[PDB]
Amino acid sequence: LVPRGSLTHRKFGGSGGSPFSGLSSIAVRSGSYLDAIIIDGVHHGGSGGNLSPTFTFGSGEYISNMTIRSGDYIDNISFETNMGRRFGPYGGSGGSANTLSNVKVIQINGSAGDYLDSLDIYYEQY
Amino acid sequence: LVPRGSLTHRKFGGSGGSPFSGLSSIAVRSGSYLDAIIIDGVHHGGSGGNLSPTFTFGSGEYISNMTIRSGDYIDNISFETNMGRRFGPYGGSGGSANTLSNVKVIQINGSAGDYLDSLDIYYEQY
Repeated sequence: LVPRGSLTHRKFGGSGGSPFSGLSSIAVRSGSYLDAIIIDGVHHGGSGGNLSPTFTFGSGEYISNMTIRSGDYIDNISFETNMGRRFGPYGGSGGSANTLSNVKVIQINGSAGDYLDSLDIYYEQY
Repeated sequence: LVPRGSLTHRKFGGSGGSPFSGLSSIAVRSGSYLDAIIIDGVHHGGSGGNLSPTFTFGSGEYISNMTIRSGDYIDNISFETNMGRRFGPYGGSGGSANTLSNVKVIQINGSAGDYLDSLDIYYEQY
């Protein structure tokens, strides 16, 4: 239901230096819903609820497992990394829980106004 | 040469708010090579060369066309958005030029030390 390899990637350059991701850090604001997600310090959403600590990924550390509870809004977020570190759960208990398992999260896009309306998570599936 | 839909995405939540990307802004430092790329204000690379202006994507604006010249390093970067805005060319003239055409760039990962060694660009191909 989309052409094969229409979501893809390509590497340019050589083998030197240390790995980094454009997805460098995450924090959220939350109550019973998600108010905001903050990606690399950039705010996405409202100023309600409570600010989490910032989770900063190490070089070669990435989200390997993620649980989102959602409906018309993001209700809860938690994740785990390949190096065993956990973030959350942050948020409340309403909505359907869905889990990404044994992945490498590449990107988090989404939409937000005063609250966190939706996330669109791009990931490799192992 | 990887399973089908092993690089994928999934949407959570509803239809409200304004779109955002985790890939929010880009600037580079450059001379004849790429010294650094700066993604959402996060520095990746060295402190040599000259700092470009920061390119900030509008809601629903994304890189649709990208030219990278590279070898063992990133030598040149330029891009265009779906809304017609251009960034670069920044860098020098050594290496092989490769173009991504009619895409939507999702993520820029890579590796860097004192210079920008490699980029790994994740994108939809239209």
